[PDB]
Amino acid sequence: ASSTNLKDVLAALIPKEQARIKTFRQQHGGTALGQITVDMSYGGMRGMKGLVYETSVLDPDEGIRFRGFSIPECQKLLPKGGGGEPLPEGLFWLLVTGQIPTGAQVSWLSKEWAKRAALPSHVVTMLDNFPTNLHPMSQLSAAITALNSESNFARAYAEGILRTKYWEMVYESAMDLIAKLPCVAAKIYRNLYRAGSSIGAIDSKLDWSHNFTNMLGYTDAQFTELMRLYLTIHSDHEGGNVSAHTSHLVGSALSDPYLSFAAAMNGLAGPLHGLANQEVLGWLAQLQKAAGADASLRDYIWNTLNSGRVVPGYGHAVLRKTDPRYTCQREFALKHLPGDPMFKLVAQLYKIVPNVLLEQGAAANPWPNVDAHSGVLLQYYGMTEMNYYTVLFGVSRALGVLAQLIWSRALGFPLERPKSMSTDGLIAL
Amino acid sequence: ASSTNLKDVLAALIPKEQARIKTFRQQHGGTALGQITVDMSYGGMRGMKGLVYETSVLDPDEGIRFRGFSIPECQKLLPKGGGGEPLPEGLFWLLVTGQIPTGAQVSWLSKEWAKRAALPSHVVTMLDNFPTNLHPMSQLSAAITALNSESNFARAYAEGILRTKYWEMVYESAMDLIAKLPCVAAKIYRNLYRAGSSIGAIDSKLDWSHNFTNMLGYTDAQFTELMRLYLTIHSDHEGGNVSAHTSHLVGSALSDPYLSFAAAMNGLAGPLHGLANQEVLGWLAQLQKAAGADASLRDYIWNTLNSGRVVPGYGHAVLRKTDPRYTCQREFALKHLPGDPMFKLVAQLYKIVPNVLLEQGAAANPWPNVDAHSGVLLQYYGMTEMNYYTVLFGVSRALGVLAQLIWSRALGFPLERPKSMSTDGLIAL
Ligand SMILES: CC(=O)SCCNC(=O)CCNC(=O)[C@H](O)C(C)(C)COP(=O)(O)OP(=O)(O)OC[C@H]1O[C@@H](n2cnc3c(N)ncnc32)[C@H](O)[C@@H]1OP(=O)(O)O
Ligand SMILES: CC(=O)SCCNC(=O)CCNC(=O)[C@H](O)C(C)(C)COP(=O)(O)OP(=O)(O)OC[C@H]1O[C@@H](n2cnc3c(N)ncnc32)[C@H](O)[C@@H]1OP(=O)(O)O
Repeated sequence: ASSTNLKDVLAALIPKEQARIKTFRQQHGGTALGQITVDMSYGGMRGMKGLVYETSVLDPDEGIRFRGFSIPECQKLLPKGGGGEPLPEGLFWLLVTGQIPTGAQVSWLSKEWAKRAALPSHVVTMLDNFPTNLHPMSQLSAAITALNSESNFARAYAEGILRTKYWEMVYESAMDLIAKLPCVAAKIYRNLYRAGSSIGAIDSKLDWSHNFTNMLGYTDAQFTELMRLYLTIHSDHEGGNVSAHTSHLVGSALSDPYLSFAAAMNGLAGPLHGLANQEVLGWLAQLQKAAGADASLRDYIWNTLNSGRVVPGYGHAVLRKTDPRYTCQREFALKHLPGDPMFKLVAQLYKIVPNVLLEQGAAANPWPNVDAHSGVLLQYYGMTEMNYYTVLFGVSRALGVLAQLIWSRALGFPLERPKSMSTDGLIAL
Repeated sequence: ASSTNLKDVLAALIPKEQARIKTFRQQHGGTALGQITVDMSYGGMRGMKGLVYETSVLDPDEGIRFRGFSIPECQKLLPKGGGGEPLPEGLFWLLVTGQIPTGAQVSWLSKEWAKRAALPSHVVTMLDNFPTNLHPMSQLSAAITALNSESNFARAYAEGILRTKYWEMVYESAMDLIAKLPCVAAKIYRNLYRAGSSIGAIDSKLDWSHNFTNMLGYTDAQFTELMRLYLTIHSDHEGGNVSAHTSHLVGSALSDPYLSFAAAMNGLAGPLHGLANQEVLGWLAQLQKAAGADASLRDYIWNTLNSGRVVPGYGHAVLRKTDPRYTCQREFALKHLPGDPMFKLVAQLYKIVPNVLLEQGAAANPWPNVDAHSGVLLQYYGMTEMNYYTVLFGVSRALGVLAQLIWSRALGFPLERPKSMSTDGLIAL
């Protein structure tokens, strides 16, 4: 008997994994997986094997994997809306469960997220009184923090539930959070860019991305497709990246999923992180201001470098080859907006940047990352408010970090609390 | 020529440290400082030497140090208001500079923080519309995120400043943040607990703590003294603790100090972290509800344990002996409120808990931590709104994390981006 329920699947999954991790540790907990050096400690744990994070694994040369599923693999394996791009819903299922969902599973996440999407009065209020000079990443983060009012986990905790059932409330809270997110994000959008307009209602018959673009105001059918891809690809990028790591660190203290997501957004908003999204367009926007020669384009790049600034959208702490996310993006444009002048510029830069970056001899990875390509795509569709882009990143990212947050609590991961040292102390060591 | 300026001192300090860290790394960057195991990775980096953090170092047996200054040492060495407890101002100087400040230095931080204390309209607004069921840690965090509007660093960055001058804007932003904090915190207090009342003005002639209690509404002279100690002791606790680590992680992406502090607060609000503050009182509050026998008190404790809950305010990821912060607290009460029934209970528990905790054989550290003693002190003074306590922790903590945030940027610390692994991956490794 019975129809679909992610929670039921998970309940089945948890105890097996549980057991599986126990014996492994029983046999290998003492095994040395690495060493730490002085440079690593000074260098942002660069290279340091530090976390267990299950939803995705990033390969230095190959790029991100979802099970072991590459982007291209997802591209073909996940269910599409009807109609060529994978549903972030399916991705989510994939992340949570390790398995490739059926259309019928997928339809359920949609329905579920459609059902959950409700904004509370205090929140709408705050969003409506916000200043327009308040950054949208700021706006997003305060709204989600403020949503914690609603936390099913924070309530359950207050009540004194047994630690074993943590995962259960975390899941409810994750699903509600995912559900609401597009409402919060579109509300911000509308407030700032479409004053006097309203987000409208969620149509339980749409996929989450389509509901999103509707609330955002986009009618173009290809844009919905872009949105579907975008939100899928930005999903997750293993645990060591600032955003995901932040959620993980904050969640380990047993701060509810709302608060953990919010902190994460605070990290996504740094220029070295998600904000690169935005920094790229603005850099391209300056660029054009000041159809150019490769040589001038080169002068332009040197000038940033000499200025002690970074070239946005190039480089990676872990990747060492061109991001497949980038490649993915490029292939979308090559299909859909191959003559876009902005597209063309971005293509052009790919020819130049890495080279200039090799010339300088400082970046360990001279290739482009996801951020280098994402704005170009949005602009083309009419979404030209660049200070907004990172919100979109913010929304996708929820899918991965929340998916993981649930396993962490499920596996009983403890407080993230490493040891620090001072220079004096280290020097003496 | 000239009078006092922390920024001038720092400018002198930065380049020396700079040079000092370069050679050390030149010689020892490759030196192995440790290994990582499977258990550490599964165990929240427990035991993992992972960060360089300069302002404070925590000793497993001795407890926290400020240079190398113990709490007792600070107690005697830092300037007092007239009149026995150290000024958090002095502490701050100490943290930033490595040196013990003069009264005249100290008076400057006071003046400076008095000058900087201004709240912006959008922020007051939001605070005033907040729901009363919105947790005060929630309220605090959204307000600080929302303050980012004002970021001098975020502006400078936008503008394209050279990376070398980062520290400079970070400092301005840190000082403004410290300045405003008590305004934000007292505004929350007043809104929730003293409806229709107003925080009043900052008197440039007071120390920061005294200004705080004024805005909070406390007249008792001993309470001001408590506040001074409290805010000093909660200052900083090396870099690996959830809050400080969070600020460090988020700041490494170049998210401004406002956003980094805010995320930190999201971590301070977890039950395993700062919220223990609050959880302790509520646990003592339940306790009393249900002058008791040691034996009943023991039954009570077992019942939590059997229930899969934690005993709040006991245990530590790093300490292995009774927190000196706790001892510090106890000695204050023994001077000032030795007959308090709540005080007496807390004294009583010290006799019992650790023992029950040794009995159970799970906590690695059976001794009490800072959180076990702090609420008792506040209650006595009339501050009995427990869901508020963590805000107070929040305020102190700014002193340490911000002090460090400035050195990080000053030393050019890179993006915090460790490597993660999945179980499968690790298993295969
Ligand atoms: C969503 C995401 O976050 S993907 C990345 C988004 N961010 C960006 O696009 C920002 C631009 N890129 C960068 O700043 C970096 O490449 C990062 C942060 C992504 C990686 O940082 P790290 O792992 O420390 O990089 P790396 O090891 O290559 O650093 C070596 C040196 O090259 C510099 N370098 C690296 N990337 C760049 C870049 N894009 N432009 C200029 N210099 C760079 C580093 O800043 C550093 O300079 P330093 O020695 O004075 O400190
Ligand atoms: C401001 C500050 O954060 S100071 C600490 C504030 N927090 C608290 O007071 C919360 C209560 N204490 C705790 O939960 C813990 O002692 C912590 C989080 C502070 C340390 O966590 P860890 O370093 O992983 O602790 P430890 O290594 O002792 O854990 C061993 C086991 O003992 C348990 N244990 C530790 N402390 C406690 C406690 N106070 N009550 C009951 N059980 C405890 C751990 O939860 C764990 O149980 P598990 O094996 O089912 O996961």
